[PDB]
Amino acid sequence: MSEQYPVLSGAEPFYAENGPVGVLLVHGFTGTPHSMRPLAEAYAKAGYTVCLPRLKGHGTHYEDMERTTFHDWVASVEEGYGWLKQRCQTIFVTGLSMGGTLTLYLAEHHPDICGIVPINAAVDIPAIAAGMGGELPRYLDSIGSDLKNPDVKELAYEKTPTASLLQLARLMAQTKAKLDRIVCPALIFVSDENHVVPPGNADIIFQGISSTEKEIVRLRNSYHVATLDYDQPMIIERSLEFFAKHA
Ligand SMILES: CCCCCCCCCCCC(=O)OC[C@H](O)CO
Repeated sequence: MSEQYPVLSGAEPFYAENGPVGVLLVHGFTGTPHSMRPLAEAYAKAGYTVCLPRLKGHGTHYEDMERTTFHDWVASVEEGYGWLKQRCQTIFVTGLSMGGTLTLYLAEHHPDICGIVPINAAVDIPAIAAGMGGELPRYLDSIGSDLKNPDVKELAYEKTPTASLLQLARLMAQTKAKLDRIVCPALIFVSDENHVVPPGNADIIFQGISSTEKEIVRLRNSYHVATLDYDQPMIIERSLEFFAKHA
């Protein structure tokens, strides 16, 4: 399958060829590279080779998204991973929300990942589970992003295909079940206040992985879309320190 709608302005992937250490940045469910771009540029400015891919069916139209499965999103991250492998001796992976879910997934299936930085990664959202409750419409209306800062507009679909929620749940289930395969260092960000993903998820992740070096930083001035919120500078700074520590 291939997207039927054109890529939208602002949703372009971002690539930067610099040093031998690479960072893969993964955006979230219904989102676009916009949400991860400031992190990618800061890392690029710091001298890192950077890959920020666009997930299949994202940044085009939600009908494209509707036609995808989580295998497609996984494939989009792998292409980015593969792109960095051609260029880098050392690879870190970071991601927001489902990007974090994809970050964990990637660490579960590659042995050569140097470290991961999941940010509000999703592994258990019981509400999504609803068994499947009653019959939901085909598309759920988005009512805006979970952000503390009101003057940020995040680039994301205005509707969510309910068919994709099932895809999300499965990605989460398989990622959660195989957490013990992650052995690389982990820097885990979690928002104290989060209206999307239960913040007890960070703990499931912290406990589930086999990593010998793992930490949690609780963000106290951000909601769910933390990468664009007030704690962005800390996320960027603390991440850079992680990369240098483990290079
Ligand atoms: C009946 C279902 C209600 C709950 C809907 C679940 C939505 C969770 C989406 C996961 C988040 C995502 O991966 O990225 C977050 C995105 O940037 C939000 O703007």
